[PDB]
Amino acid sequence: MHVKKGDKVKVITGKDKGKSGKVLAAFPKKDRVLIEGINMVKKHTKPSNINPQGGILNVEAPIHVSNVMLIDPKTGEPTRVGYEVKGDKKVRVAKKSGEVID
RNA sequence: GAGCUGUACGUAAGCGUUGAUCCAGAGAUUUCCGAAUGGGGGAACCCACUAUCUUUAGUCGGAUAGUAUCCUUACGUGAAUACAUAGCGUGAGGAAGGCAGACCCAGGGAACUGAAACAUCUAAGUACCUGGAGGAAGAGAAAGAAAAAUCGAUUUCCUGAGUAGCGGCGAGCGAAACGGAAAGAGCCCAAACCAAGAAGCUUGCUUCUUGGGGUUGUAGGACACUCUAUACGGAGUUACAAAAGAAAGUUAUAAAUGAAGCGGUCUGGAAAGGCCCGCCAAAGACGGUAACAGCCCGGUAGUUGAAAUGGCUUUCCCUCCAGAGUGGAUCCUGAGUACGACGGAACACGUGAAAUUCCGUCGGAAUCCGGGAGGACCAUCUCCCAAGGCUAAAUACUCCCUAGUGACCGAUAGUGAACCAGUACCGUGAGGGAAAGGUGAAAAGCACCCCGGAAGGGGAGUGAAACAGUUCCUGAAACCGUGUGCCUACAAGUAGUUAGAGCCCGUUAAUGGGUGAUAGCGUGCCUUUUGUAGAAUGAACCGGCGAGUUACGAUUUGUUGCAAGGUUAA
RNA sequence: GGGUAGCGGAGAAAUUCCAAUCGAACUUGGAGAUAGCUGGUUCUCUCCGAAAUAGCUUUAGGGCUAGCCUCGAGGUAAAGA
RNA sequence: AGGUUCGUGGUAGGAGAGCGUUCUAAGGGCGGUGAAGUCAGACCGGAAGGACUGGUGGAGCGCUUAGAAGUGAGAAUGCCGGUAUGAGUAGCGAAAGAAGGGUGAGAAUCCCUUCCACCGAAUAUCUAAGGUUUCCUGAGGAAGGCUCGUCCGCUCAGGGUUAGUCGGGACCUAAGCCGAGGCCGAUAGGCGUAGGCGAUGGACAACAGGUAGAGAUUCCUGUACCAGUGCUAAUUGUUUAAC
RNA sequence: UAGGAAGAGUAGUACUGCCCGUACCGCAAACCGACACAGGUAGAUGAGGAGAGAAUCCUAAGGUGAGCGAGAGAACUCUCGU
RNA sequence: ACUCGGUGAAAUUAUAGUACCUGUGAAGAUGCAGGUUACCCGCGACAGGACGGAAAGACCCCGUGGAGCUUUACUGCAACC
Ligand SMILES: [Mg+2]
Ligand SMILES: [Mg+2]
Ligand SMILES: [Mg+2]
Ligand SMILES: [Mg+2]
Ligand SMILES: [Mg+2]
Ligand SMILES: [Mg+2]
Ligand SMILES: [Mg+2]
Ligand SMILES: [Mg+2]
Ligand SMILES: [Mg+2]
Ligand SMILES: [Mg+2]
Ligand SMILES: [Mg+2]
Ligand SMILES: [Mg+2]
Ligand SMILES: [Mg+2]
Ligand SMILES: [Mg+2]
Ligand SMILES: [Mg+2]
Ligand SMILES: [Mg+2]
Ligand SMILES: [Mg+2]
Ligand SMILES: [Mg+2]
Ligand SMILES: [Mg+2]
Ligand SMILES: [Mg+2]
Ligand SMILES: [Mg+2]
Ligand SMILES: [Mg+2]
Ligand SMILES: [Mg+2]
Ligand SMILES: [Mg+2]
Ligand SMILES: [Mg+2]
Ligand SMILES: [Mg+2]
Ligand SMILES: [Mg+2]
Ligand SMILES: [Mg+2]
Ligand SMILES: [Mg+2]
Ligand SMILES: [Mg+2]
Ligand SMILES: [Mg+2]
Ligand SMILES: [Mg+2]
Ligand SMILES: [Mg+2]
Ligand SMILES: [Mg+2]
Ligand SMILES: [Mg+2]
Ligand SMILES: [Mg+2]
Ligand SMILES: [Mg+2]
Ligand SMILES: [Mg+2]
Ligand SMILES: [Mg+2]
Ligand SMILES: [Mg+2]
Ligand SMILES: [Mg+2]
Ligand SMILES: [Mg+2]
Ligand SMILES: [Mg+2]
Ligand SMILES: [Mg+2]
Ligand SMILES: [Mg+2]
Ligand SMILES: [Mg+2]
Ligand SMILES: [Mg+2]
Ligand SMILES: [Mg+2]
Ligand SMILES: [Mg+2]
Ligand SMILES: [Mg+2]
Ligand SMILES: [Mg+2]
Ligand SMILES: [Mg+2]
Ligand SMILES: [Mg+2]
Ligand SMILES: [Mg+2]
Ligand SMILES: [Mg+2]
Ligand SMILES: [Mg+2]
Ligand SMILES: [Mg+2]
Ligand SMILES: [Mg+2]
Ligand SMILES: [Mg+2]
Ligand SMILES: [Mg+2]
Ligand SMILES: [Mg+2]
Ligand SMILES: [Mg+2]
Ligand SMILES: [Mg+2]
Ligand SMILES: [Mg+2]
Ligand SMILES: [Mg+2]
Ligand SMILES: [Mg+2]
Ligand SMILES: [Mg+2]
Ligand SMILES: [Mg+2]
Ligand SMILES: [Mg+2]
Ligand SMILES: [Mg+2]
Ligand SMILES: [Mg+2]
Ligand SMILES: [Mg+2]
Ligand SMILES: [Mg+2]
Ligand SMILES: [Mg+2]
Ligand SMILES: [Mg+2]
Ligand SMILES: [Mg+2]
Ligand SMILES: [Mg+2]
Ligand SMILES: [Mg+2]
Ligand SMILES: [Mg+2]
Ligand SMILES: [Mg+2]
Ligand SMILES: [Mg+2]
Ligand SMILES: [Mg+2]
Ligand SMILES: [Mg+2]
Ligand SMILES: [Mg+2]
Ligand SMILES: [Mg+2]
Ligand SMILES: [Mg+2]
Ligand SMILES: [Mg+2]
Ligand SMILES: [Mg+2]
Ligand SMILES: [Mg+2]
Ligand SMILES: [Mg+2]
Repeated sequence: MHVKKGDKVKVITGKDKGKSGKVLAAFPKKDRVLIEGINMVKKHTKPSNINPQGGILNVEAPIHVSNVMLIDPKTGEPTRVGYEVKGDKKVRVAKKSGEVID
């Protein structure tokens, strides 16, 4: 996908529009991403070996990758991304600031 | 280029930037059955022999290779029977089986039906069975079509034309040439003769093989002489002879890059929608994203990319090559053949005045001073040269792969099959053959409390919605219930309609709505009938599905264009 | 455990049996056989409106021509009642 | 456009004008401030039909002018699905049960005890065929069981079948079947010799006990037999030739 | 007997002996009959009294009480007795 | 069979508030006419009617329907001479 695990994310649409977060996991097969502090759900969980006490656990849920834009590490605004092969590696390039995100 | 160990959750254990999972090309491995092939067999099983090796103290056990049948061929052995043949053995090559329910060539070959009966005829050389194929097959370079003049190998399409004809002259069947197009390409033998060899001895001869020569109708060739030519030139694996090897280019099979809004605000669970502003465009295809996106994502136009393998096209290499003329002694030019009789079949043509082609059986020519055809046949003329073979393209079809399209279907439709479908199920078997799609944007799939053994509920919670709670979008009718306003236990009812009190309501507001004591009138619907309430037929009820269409011809009416003209087909 | 298969087989003979099927088995195909016969054929209104007869017919509950209906167009030395 | 006159029952049937459904094209629109569909109303048109308002629903659909049709159902002993009536009706598939304890949420129906009854050339015990896990143990009670069920040939999870001698093959053949060469025949194939398959028959070596969840001539304990092999110890034979 | 043949038997010891079936039902609720169906299904064994007997009646070993019940005791129908 | 507890079908069915007599009518009426009877809802019984249910009458006729059989019907074919 265009967004990797460990990246910084600005949420572009949805109920959490305007918020920012970090990628905790990526699901390219189904095209979803898990982002910290974003799209919290409440699960009614019975007591089990995992989660010994159970209850109403408040955790995170995936959102679609199209509702996401990368944050420039310096300019700090959502940018579309380009790809430039610099040296022996192809790196991602911010298309507003014209600089290398990686 | 960052996650991964499928559907498929989960647990467990692990692996990946020292670059995994994944995608494409090329390799290796590939149990048993099945043509099944060492022998057998009731499918996926059973039992071996011969060589070489291995284990054990030795039987017992293990590994590898070979071992079917027929055809062709080489060698060897070898009977009645003397030579020899048959037979037997070994080796080397080849075949066998399947299918794409299509297309085409051949062998065999119906009936129902139509003729308003039926036998000739039709259906129909169709269905079907069997055998051969090929990517196409078949046909194909005139013993042709023709007719005051010519054409010049096949095939397919348009016309000719529902014409000429055939026909219990009934029902019906039904051409071809000329003319216009698509596509186009021509060639090898046999025989006269030459050279060599071999067998018989046909005993100095014929007859067998090999090589050269040569293939045609104005007749051509052999044969005689002239001219040139042995690679100067020409041709080629699609016929014309056949097998290889290189290089360049292109294409197919993975991919890379790729412009422009997080614009403000309203509603909302969520904006891609409304209103107000911008921008890109060789890119406003398509799909996704919480509602309808050129500017969010995958992408799109444009421009690039191939280690490996395949295809195609050029060039090289390689390979193979006599062709003109003038003569007319002698020689050659496809024999049990062409034809004829008899019996059949194919020709549009049913025996007919029946040409032309093929099959079975009998008879049976000429050979250049020769032979065939021109729809009986003769004469004249004209055209042609059989009884040997090969040949691309234009034509037919689609099990497949790639890219797309539709005034095609939308879950009783469209394939039988949108779902683990030729499945479940039925049948001894061949065979027949279903039903069955939809939670939500996201499992956030209801912690906890209460009644109950559970199932199932009532709260609480999630969500925009739970009257979306794991047959879950919507949720009609039949059918089953609970509650209630008006009527009903002296009445004879196709159940309504017209008149009409009383009681109860209050509308799309108008000479309004529900129910109805009592009074008049009144024998369902359909089909089929001279005539049906009919004791004639059909329907338990509700829902879905369910019957004059299309192609090509004819005729008539309307409309439009042109008009003694109108109009093109392929 | 085996053999005989439908233009066939078996029959101490009854048209008897050949997988609950037999004056000619079952299955698939020709095949949507053919049916001058019975049943069915789906929205509305406006104008007109029959026949159940003659002739021939392997004809008689079928057909064909005429007679009777409907739509359109014509011509008069007006022909109809 | 307006008059005048004459008309306006209708089956088979002829002629005309229209309504509604799906799709296409152009124009012009509606719609999360709620589309289609569905429900209910006392509205409009000459008919087929068409609006308006409210509930449910939760994403698409009208209008105009043309065009094209899988074009409109009440009947076919029509096809498929759903649901009634008969009706709490017929039936519940040959037979002897009773009580006391137990288990359990729950007992005529499950377990135990006692008494009674039935079969007994069988309704007892083996074993071929056929079936194919139905067998044992632990859990279970939605559906199946013509009632009930705590039970089960039912559901779930784990188990369970031991052979030199038993039955079959590695042994034999009958009927019948296949069949190298061969004979016959439009094709396909039919018949048949050598050879080979094929038991329902012939030949062939093991008995008695024990085994408390499920196997027994198979496992175990005692005592055997059949066929072979090596190793020891004696005997004997060698090409007028042991065997 | 034709043939093959220098090894052979004897006694004792110890070792070797493959593949397939094997559960369970089997006059039956497990097989053939669409069913937990009054039908059908080869063979071996099959006790006592009385008896010719495998007839008949009552019993042994062994196996069963049959997958809807209780209570009333009308017509009528069925199977029985006088 | 009947009453009680458990379980629980089917053929059939245009909608039904479903009397009798004499008549009428497609000529034999629960439903039409004129009269005569008759409070509402069931349970156990019996079969006169609903031309009761079941099976598109096997008899009879018709169709230019079919099939099996016969012969000195017609036309053929095998086989044999
Ligand atoms: Mg392997
Ligand atoms: Mg085989
Ligand atoms: Mg074999
Ligand atoms: Mg085996
Ligand atoms: Mg060995
Ligand atoms: Mg030889
Ligand atoms: Mg000799
Ligand atoms: Mg082949
Ligand atoms: Mg082929
Ligand atoms: Mg014929
Ligand atoms: Mg013909
Ligand atoms: Mg013909
Ligand atoms: Mg074939
Ligand atoms: Mg090929
Ligand atoms: Mg071609
Ligand atoms: Mg060819
Ligand atoms: Mg030519
Ligand atoms: Mg020629
Ligand atoms: Mg020429
Ligand atoms: Mg063409
Ligand atoms: Mg030559
Ligand atoms: Mg010459
Ligand atoms: Mg914004
Ligand atoms: Mg909001
Ligand atoms: Mg917007
Ligand atoms: Mg585009
Ligand atoms: Mg789009
Ligand atoms: Mg944008
Ligand atoms: Mg000659
Ligand atoms: Mg002639
Ligand atoms: Mg002739
Ligand atoms: Mg001619
Ligand atoms: Mg000629
Ligand atoms: Mg050829
Ligand atoms: Mg639906
Ligand atoms: Mg869903
Ligand atoms: Mg969804
Ligand atoms: Mg409780
Ligand atoms: Mg609960
Ligand atoms: Mg709802
Ligand atoms: Mg809903
Ligand atoms: Mg409802
Ligand atoms: Mg309803
Ligand atoms: Mg009431
Ligand atoms: Mg009175
Ligand atoms: Mg009133
Ligand atoms: Mg009153
Ligand atoms: Mg009649
Ligand atoms: Mg109905
Ligand atoms: Mg027959
Ligand atoms: Mg008899
Ligand atoms: Mg009979
Ligand atoms: Mg009209
Ligand atoms: Mg409508
Ligand atoms: Mg529009
Ligand atoms: Mg509606
Ligand atoms: Mg409605
Ligand atoms: Mg309504
Ligand atoms: Mg709603
Ligand atoms: Mg049209
Ligand atoms: Mg249509
Ligand atoms: Mg339709
Ligand atoms: Mg109707
Ligand atoms: Mg029908
Ligand atoms: Mg029906
Ligand atoms: Mg249904
Ligand atoms: Mg039905
Ligand atoms: Mg019912
Ligand atoms: Mg008791
Ligand atoms: Mg089972
Ligand atoms: Mg049950
Ligand atoms: Mg019951
Ligand atoms: Mg219990
Ligand atoms: Mg069990
Ligand atoms: Mg044995
Ligand atoms: Mg053997
Ligand atoms: Mg023995
Ligand atoms: Mg020994
Ligand atoms: Mg073995
Ligand atoms: Mg074994
Ligand atoms: Mg037993
Ligand atoms: Mg006696
Ligand atoms: Mg007795
Ligand atoms: Mg006893
Ligand atoms: Mg009761
Ligand atoms: Mg009862
Ligand atoms: Mg009366
Ligand atoms: Mg009553
Ligand atoms: Mg007639
Ligand atoms: Mg008959």
